[PDB]
Amino acid sequence: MTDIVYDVEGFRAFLPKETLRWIRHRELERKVGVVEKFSDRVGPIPVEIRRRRSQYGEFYHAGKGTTRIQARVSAAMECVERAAAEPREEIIERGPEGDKWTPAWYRTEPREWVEGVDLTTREPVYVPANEVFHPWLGDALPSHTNGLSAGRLREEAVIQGLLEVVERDSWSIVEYFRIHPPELEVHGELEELRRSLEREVGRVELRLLPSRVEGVYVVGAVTEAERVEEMVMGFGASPDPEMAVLRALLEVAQGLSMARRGIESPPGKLTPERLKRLNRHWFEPEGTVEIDDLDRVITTGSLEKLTEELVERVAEAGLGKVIEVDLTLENLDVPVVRVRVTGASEYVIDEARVGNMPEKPPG
Ligand SMILES: Nc1ncnc2c1ncn2[C@@H]1O[C@H](COP(=O)(O)OP(=O)(O)O)[C@@H](O)[C@H]1O
Ligand SMILES: [Mg+2]
Repeated sequence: MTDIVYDVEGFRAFLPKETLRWIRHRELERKVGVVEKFSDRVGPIPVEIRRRRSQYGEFYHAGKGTTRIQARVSAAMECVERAAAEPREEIIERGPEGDKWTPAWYRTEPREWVEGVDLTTREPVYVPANEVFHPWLGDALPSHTNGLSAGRLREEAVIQGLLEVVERDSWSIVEYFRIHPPELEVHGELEELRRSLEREVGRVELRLLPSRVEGVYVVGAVTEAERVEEMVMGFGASPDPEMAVLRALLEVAQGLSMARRGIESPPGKLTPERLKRLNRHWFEPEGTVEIDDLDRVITTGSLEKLTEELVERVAEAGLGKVIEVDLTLENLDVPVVRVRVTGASEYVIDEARVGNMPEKPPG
């Protein structure tokens, strides 16, 4: 029974100030190849940028938070998870004995595997290296970082990774069927943050996405701006709808920081009004939802219980198996995991990663 002592940007067993002190003492950023740091503030939101070097090249990573401390923790741990996700021959198996997850798109049996755990059955299951590591170049589809998370504890990382998978499943459903999600109406501090971020662009719009996992809410934020590169999207998923809203808004601020520095992530220049027209489903909401009307199904006591309850709800969702792969580096004693949900949609990452899709949009 590990208490959640912090639940602003995510569910944490330590205060961000403690974690930052710990990151600094352990020299994690240096050890993970951080060579440059930048501090931004987008309206009221601190954003942190890291330039990182590895054998794979030079990369920009970002962190953010409601406080400068959390943004600096977020940026550091982002760098750590990416270093952990780099291919590691140590944990690759080639002639594995046991259960295997073989995704639909494999025309031939994959050769490299990593041992994971089925979080429903607690049985071992082998996962292809291309579904664990990044970058991995051998296979039919590109590798990616959906479900990759670091934490102070493995439970922190599991919760974060699983919520991310649900988040992208919801977003993938909206894009695949071109669903027009309802506008989400907020009050108090969240409304003030939205207004404050809106002062940076033209408009900041909130949406409640259809979630396929009960007890988990997914929120999208979309911007309208006079500059097209400043029309970004942010997403959040949490059992706490307030956290989901916060996460989406923080992602927008992060997006704006990146665009203003000309940093990108995956032909001629679009106009703001045409971008709107191509994305009518986002800009023409179907209905309205009040945040206070949303039930708190999963209330947050201990980290262990929260993990268990989240896993249960995803296992019930008709989205296949919930698999965890340990990516903790031996030298850096930092818990990192890759969470894969075998039939969750990753359409927004790759058109071929459809997952379990119904014939009709979920009404
Ligand atoms: N307070 C914290 N303690 C430990 N790890 C954290 C903390 N905040 C963020 N992280 C980790 O840092 C990385 C980036 O986090 P963040 O930017 O908050 O959200 P996201 O996971 O949506 O990118 C993730 O691996 C996350 O789990
Ligand atoms: Mg991550």
